[PDB]
Amino acid sequence: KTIQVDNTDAEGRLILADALCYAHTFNPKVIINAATLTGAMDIALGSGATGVFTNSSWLWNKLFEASIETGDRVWRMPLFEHYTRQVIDCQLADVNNIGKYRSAGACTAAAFLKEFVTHPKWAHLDIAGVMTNKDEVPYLRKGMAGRPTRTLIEFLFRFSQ
Amino acid sequence: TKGLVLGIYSKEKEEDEPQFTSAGENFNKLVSGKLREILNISGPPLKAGKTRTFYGLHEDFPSVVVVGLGKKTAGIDEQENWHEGKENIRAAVAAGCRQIQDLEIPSVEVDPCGDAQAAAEGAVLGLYEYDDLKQKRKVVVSAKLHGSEDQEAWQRGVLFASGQNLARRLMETPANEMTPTKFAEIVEENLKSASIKTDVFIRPKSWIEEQEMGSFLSVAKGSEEPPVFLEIHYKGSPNASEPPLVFVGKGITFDSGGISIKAAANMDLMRADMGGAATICSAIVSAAKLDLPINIVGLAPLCENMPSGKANKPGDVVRARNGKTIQVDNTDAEGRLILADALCYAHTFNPKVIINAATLTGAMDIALGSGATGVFTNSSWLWNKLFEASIETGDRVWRMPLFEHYTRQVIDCQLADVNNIGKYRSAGACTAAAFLKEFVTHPKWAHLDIAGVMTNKDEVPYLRKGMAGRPTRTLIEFLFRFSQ
Amino acid sequence: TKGLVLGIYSKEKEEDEPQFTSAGENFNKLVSGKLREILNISGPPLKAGKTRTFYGLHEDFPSVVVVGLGKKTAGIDEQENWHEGKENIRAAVAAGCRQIQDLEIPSVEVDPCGDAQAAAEGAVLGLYEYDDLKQKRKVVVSAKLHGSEDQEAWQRGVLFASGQNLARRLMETPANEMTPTKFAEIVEENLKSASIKTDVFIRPKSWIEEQEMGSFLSVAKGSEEPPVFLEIHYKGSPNASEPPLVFVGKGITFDSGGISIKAAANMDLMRADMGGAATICSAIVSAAKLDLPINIVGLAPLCENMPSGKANKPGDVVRARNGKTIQVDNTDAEGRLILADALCYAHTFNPKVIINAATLTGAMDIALGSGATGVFTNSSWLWNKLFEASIETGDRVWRMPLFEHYTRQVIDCQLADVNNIGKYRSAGACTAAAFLKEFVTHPKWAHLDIAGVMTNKDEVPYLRKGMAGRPTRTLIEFLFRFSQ
Ligand SMILES: CC(C)C[C@H](N)P(=O)(O)O
Ligand SMILES: CC(C)C[C@H](N)P(=O)(O)O
Ligand SMILES: CC(C)C[C@H](N)P(=O)(O)O
Ligand SMILES: [Zn+2]
Ligand SMILES: [Zn+2]
Ligand SMILES: [Zn+2]
Ligand SMILES: [Zn+2]
Ligand SMILES: [Zn+2]
Ligand SMILES: [Zn+2]
Ligand SMILES: [Zn+2]
Ligand SMILES: [Zn+2]
Repeated sequence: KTIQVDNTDAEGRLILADALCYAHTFNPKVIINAATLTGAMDIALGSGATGVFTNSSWLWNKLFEASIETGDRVWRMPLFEHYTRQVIDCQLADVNNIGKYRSAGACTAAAFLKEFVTHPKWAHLDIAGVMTNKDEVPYLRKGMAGRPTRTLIEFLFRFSQ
Repeated sequence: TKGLVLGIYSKEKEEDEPQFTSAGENFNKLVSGKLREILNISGPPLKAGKTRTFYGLHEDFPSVVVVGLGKKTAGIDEQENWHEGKENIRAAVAAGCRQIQDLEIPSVEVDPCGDAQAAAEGAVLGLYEYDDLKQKRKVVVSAKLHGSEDQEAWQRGVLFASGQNLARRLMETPANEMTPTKFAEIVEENLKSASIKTDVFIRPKSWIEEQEMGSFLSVAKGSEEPPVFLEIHYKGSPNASEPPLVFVGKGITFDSGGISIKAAANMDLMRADMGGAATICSAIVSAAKLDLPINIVGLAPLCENMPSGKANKPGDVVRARNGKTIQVDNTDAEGRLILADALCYAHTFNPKVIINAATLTGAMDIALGSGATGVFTNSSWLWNKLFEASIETGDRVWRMPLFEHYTRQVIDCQLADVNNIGKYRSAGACTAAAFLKEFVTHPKWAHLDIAGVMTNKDEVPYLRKGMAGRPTRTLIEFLFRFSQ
Repeated sequence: TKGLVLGIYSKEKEEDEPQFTSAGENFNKLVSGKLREILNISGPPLKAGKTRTFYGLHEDFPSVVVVGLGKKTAGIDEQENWHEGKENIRAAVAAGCRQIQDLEIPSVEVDPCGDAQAAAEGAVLGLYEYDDLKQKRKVVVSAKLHGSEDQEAWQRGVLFASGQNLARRLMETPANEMTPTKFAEIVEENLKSASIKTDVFIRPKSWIEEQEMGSFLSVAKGSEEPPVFLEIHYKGSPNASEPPLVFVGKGITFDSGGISIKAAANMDLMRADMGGAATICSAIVSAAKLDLPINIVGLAPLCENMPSGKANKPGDVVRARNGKTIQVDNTDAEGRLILADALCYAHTFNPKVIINAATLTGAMDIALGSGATGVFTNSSWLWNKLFEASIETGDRVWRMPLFEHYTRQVIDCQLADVNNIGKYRSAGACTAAAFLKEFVTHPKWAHLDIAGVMTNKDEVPYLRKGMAGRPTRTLIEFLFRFSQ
């Protein structure tokens, strides 16, 4: 697939396109990616929760249940064709790396990633809003947060049982 | 002359050719196979939402527009959270009616396409245009059901669509015409027309003052346009004492930002900052037309937000109806100021549910755009009812978080009990919702931030470019199901 | 499937019905009047630029698209400075061809509409689309003249339009593919395919250094992409010694602004900052194809403008080929820097005229937008020839002033002979032209600032959204007339 690089700063989705493609070669049970992808996600939910875009409600529920236990929360965001339409509308190539509008930046970014995924159980975690901590999470000093590492570990533990 | 809109589905694997609807096949037979013949000659098959026009097939229908309906059995799409078949019908019929109008034909008969309500919604929503102030206008088209079998369903669709179009008219009209007073008067005439079991109170400034609505008053004083507090009642329950459902809508007729003035680019769209009031009032009008067996109260504080020698000043502290003080750090975060007072007043009715709608934050647009209305609620039962209703209407809703995490950022206030803007710039829609919550104690409250669905370019196929009137039908559907 | 495009004029006061073209009435006669009957049944008359489709009228043409041509006797419009009849034809034919393509029909015959060249231009320019890098593409349409009477005129239109389309291709192609070297190679192959009486020299950086083109070199050094100086010769005159006409074009394959970096919004359009080179080179290729009896030389300095550890720094002083020093106050005013050296080199050919084209200033866009190319010239004779040619092609030009008033603002310089930006923002296109003039001593020089006509949205009806390739046809027409 060809990609029109209209904005060089929308680079995360460019490197993820190739990694997601390579992920399919392992014939995996699930594919879960995490990225400090968009400033839009921060404007959307801030540090309250990691945004999760997934084509599997079963997968959403497992991540959600794990977050309840860890306290490092997740919140579902939409994967709609409405957003896909705005990234495949492209002057020169198959897909554009930025949407035709500023609205729903995190959603159009997720739609871009989806054009590189055919797996039935895929989840994209936009962690841009939980990159840092000031005083929101009481038990983390000011600085980089490392979220939602514990939620991923809990998900893996439960899955293995 | 009269035009005709007919549907055809996408061909199924086992089928030899794409199948017309019952009405399409009947017409084909009426014209001795000429419709099928000409469609075949015209080339490639018609896909969902596409159209093709054939002339002179029958003396009574000089122009026949065939529209693609997609897969006949398309039902609820688990990935899109909507009934796909209904959405396909709405889009296809709208496209077909637009073609007939471009041909300057004044009357059109429409194929029910297996779902007359959806067909009517596509026709009535699709043809709508606010052109009262223009000298050059498109031909006025009168759309009617082709056949008579599904008339009740067709009429229901016309009703739902008309409710949304009233919201669109109110939102689109320029603010120098659509003042707080004018808005109230239009809602009044429509509600009384809908049912005699109604009461309308166009409350003046003196009443607003007696009610101690200091937060709402602070926003209104900057402008010379008189503010009003619109209160409407629909007494549909058999039991007069049955607790009502209360709806609240943000009614800023024009938002310039006040002293914390807005940038010039596209500020004209702020004439629709009263969209919250438009959608809830229109939903109530429609509920009354439907004669729903429930009691409902609508509340809409209305005023302009303008800069002047007596306008709100950053840092000013105002007192809400409940006695809680608010530090107005930014005069352009005025929606939450007027809603604080309306939400307090909503509790006096001892309601079953409280639902408010508002074009509250630009942050909501950045978050979800026009894909869905953001819903903040302390009740998962309420969320599910709104969600289920949205699947039927196609006018989607998506849940947003109501966490103390966000409350902490608005109660951290230098001078007062609560600050009208958060301590940080992140999660603007969430902190705005947290602010509203500080004025709510009810167990079943939902806040709808409709800022991202205020307008349509071409995302929703069946709405022309302009104010959208979303999500009026979802509110009407919620009310209908609630009453059953 | 085979399609047919036919034209119809607007009805005159004393006519009973609007008149078809000769081809339209011939087809109507062939089908015993069925074309007129169905057009009448379909409703309102077709106005200029509008279309309507009729199916199954004849076995050889399952799809017939009728297009409105406007007033039949529409000639030169003194208010618009163009031949209106030709513009109406280009628009109508393009619209008709787009409909044929939407129907996925691979071949179409086109009514010459009283002016085969204009008809061909509308079809070829209208159907063009740069889609080499996409998996999903529209059906390739093969447009040909309907009938056998106006073959030469039709092919002339195909040739003129093809020249413009080559320019559009070069402009639209992403900069990572369309490098200085690639541009030079593509122009080389097209010119050689056009005529054997051609010579091409893709001059390397070593030659640029020998030529002491310090101003051009200063812009190129910031990027890793090698720069080249394209020099092309078309030897069309019967007399080998006849002085040539010289064309010069700005070839910035990508303009990031350099150290004086551009803002992000829409910076992708800067892949077309080599439009001046594209248009002048394409005009020469077309002149060669037509075998015009004249000698022509084309010059195009090509390079990228990028930021790096070795790029031009604001305040740096560079020396042009003619010995003049230039103070580079803004690295993003790079077009005038590369043109200074190319214009100097142009004088070595003892030319009859010197014409340069460049996407030079945003100021030109603020001035005239896409309405017309701005022309600065020291020769009224030259202005008039360009103006007259534009009336015929419809791709308009508009004169801009070459006054000492502007020169004064660029020679007022702290460190050098001339500053690359004016002392004020006012008249940006005029001060830019004044800068170029300091490198020209020729009596017949014209500078075309094409920045405003770089792209098309919907302004020129017969060009789809994208890079425009303007004013290629106006340059070709100028050359044709000059040769006669
Ligand atoms: C603020 C931050 C999360 C932005 C991303 N790094 P982007 O520039 O790739 O969108
Ligand atoms: C863009 C729009 C939704 C902004 C709100 N009217 P505010 O200025 O009150 O946040
Ligand atoms: C908008 C465009 C025409 C600007 C020129 N490339 P400049 O940056 O060289 O002025
Ligand atoms: Zn980035
Ligand atoms: Zn990044
Ligand atoms: Zn309005
Ligand atoms: Zn505001
Ligand atoms: Zn507002
Ligand atoms: Zn290019
Ligand atoms: Zn530049
Ligand atoms: Zn440039």
